[PDB]
Amino acid sequence: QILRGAAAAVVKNMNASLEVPTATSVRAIPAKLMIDNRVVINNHLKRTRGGKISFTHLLGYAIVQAVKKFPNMNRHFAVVDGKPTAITPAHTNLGLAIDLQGKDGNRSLVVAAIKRCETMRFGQFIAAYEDIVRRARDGKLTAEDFSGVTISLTNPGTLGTVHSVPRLMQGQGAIIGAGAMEYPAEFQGASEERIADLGIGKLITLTSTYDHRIIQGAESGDFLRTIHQLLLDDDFFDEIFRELGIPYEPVRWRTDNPDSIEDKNARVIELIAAYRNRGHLMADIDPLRLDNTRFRSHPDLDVNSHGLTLWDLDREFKVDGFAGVQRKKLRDILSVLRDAYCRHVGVEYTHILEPEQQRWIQERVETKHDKPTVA
Amino acid sequence: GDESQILRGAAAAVVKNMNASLEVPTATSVRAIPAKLMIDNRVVINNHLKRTRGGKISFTHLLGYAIVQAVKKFPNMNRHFAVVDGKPTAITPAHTNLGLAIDLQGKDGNRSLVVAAIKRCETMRFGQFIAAYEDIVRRARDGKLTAEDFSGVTISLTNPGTLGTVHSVPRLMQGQGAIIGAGAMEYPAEFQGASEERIADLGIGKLITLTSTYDHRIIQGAESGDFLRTIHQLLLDDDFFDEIFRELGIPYEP
Ligand SMILES: [Ca+2]
Repeated sequence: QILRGAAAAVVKNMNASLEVPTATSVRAIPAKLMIDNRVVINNHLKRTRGGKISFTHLLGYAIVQAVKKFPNMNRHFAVVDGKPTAITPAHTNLGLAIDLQGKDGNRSLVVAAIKRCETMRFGQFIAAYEDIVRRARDGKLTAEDFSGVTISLTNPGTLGTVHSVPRLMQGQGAIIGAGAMEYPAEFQGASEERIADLGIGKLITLTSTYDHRIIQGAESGDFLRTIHQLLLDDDFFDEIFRELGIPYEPVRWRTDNPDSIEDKNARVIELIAAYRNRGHLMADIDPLRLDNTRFRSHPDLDVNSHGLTLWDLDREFKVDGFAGVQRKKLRDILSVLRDAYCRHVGVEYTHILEPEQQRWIQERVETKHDKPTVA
Repeated sequence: GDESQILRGAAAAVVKNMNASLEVPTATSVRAIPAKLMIDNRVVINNHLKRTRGGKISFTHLLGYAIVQAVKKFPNMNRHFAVVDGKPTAITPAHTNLGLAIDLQGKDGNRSLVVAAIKRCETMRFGQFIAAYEDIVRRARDGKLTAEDFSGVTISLTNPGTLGTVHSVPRLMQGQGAIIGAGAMEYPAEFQGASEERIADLGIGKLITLTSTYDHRIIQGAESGDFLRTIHQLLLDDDFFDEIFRELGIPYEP
């Protein structure tokens, strides 16, 4: 029997949080949208100025914006002079489960709080998140950071745990348990080609244990619905792409096109030629970004218009000699065309009458060109 | 830190009730039931009722009725723990009064969530049950509920699945033996992206994640686990729908 010392502080907090009558609302959200959008976000950031967006960045941001819609989710129950008074904090401080691997292997799990989140845009939020991350990683966190957690987030889904029912400490209104973003247990045995061909996508089991003294089942149930609406919304990703300097149209949650691969093939062939004819019309060649509508005012380049969805992204199409390969996945086809035409080099080569000249430019444009040497 | 602490008045009653539920040791049994049967049967029920005499059956009508008939099979599900003169005595109520989560949208938008009770459910057929349900609904909607309606809830039912919340782990209040949390009747998250023509061609159906949080001082995991199994047997049974069609004046085979 070893007496607890530093961990005894954690033990007393579990006993203190026992007076809190909690309940838990659980909901599954299809994540196939933010997965396929992260694909573009981290590729575009890597090819321009660095930076990497993780799934928690999007998750925490949606939590913060949903807190604005539901005010009682930030508040926490308290008793002042024998009165049932509920504290309404000025700043919505998102607590994070940051596991600091110590000097002798001691995994010191801390709750760092990103403060003044309600007064932030996607850029300001991820800047304050990465400050709290860079400083926690190098042990430079002040004691003031740990004081002020009004609402928090945990990720038991890191270890593959589908969903959890967390225990809520005093001082908080609710704590969101983000589940395991993955394919369900039954599908784990089938081939990827089988799954994408039917239209089954990965999902996150988002839980929300809340204080039942102040927050009631309807408010917490609607709070999780609101987060679901954001994670599958179009304006949410429109705002995120604007803040990340991405001028291109983000992926939209579209339900599978029930057409055959033969029917879809001629659409994909035609879309390739459409990107070759007017790749320059939707490229980021204006350094001043004066006309922001040039990126969205083109249906001949919009994939959703050509009878295609994010589900068709992983399917093979008989693209006759596109990137040399006679067969290619849709997400590979749209990535070659993005980097070749819609990046910073608009190409008008289709209007030339000599054929070998078009063939020549096609090879020198539709290839993943090597990044120049540091010299 | 620039905060506003408001003293609770009417809501303070709700706060002190959440404290009383702290002494009730609760555990929750969760079970998913394919609802494709009651969905396709509701299709016929509301079409036949519309073409003959009016009336509309909602999914909660069928759900509450099955809860009431399952309570007859398991008696310990209606009972609630109590202490009389320092003795562990369990109350066995005479009438099984099903609690309803009725959200009354008030005068200034104030959604006053009440717990009305359909009484003497054990002595009822499908017709008598839905008549007593619609009386409690029509009167709650127009603020004509007596204080006598709220006193007597022996077993309650909540619907977090209204807002799309897959399943919930509710908090059980004192005076109730068990409270059932009806999940969201829908297709799972993964399938949400595929076409309807794809789904029906394979044979995948909608489902409801029915939860059951109970008082561990009297009810045990096996009884609550079997209670939910019994409800599932009913929601996919043939005689259950045969009885309902008889009570609704539908002569055709369900
Ligand atoms: Ca499943």
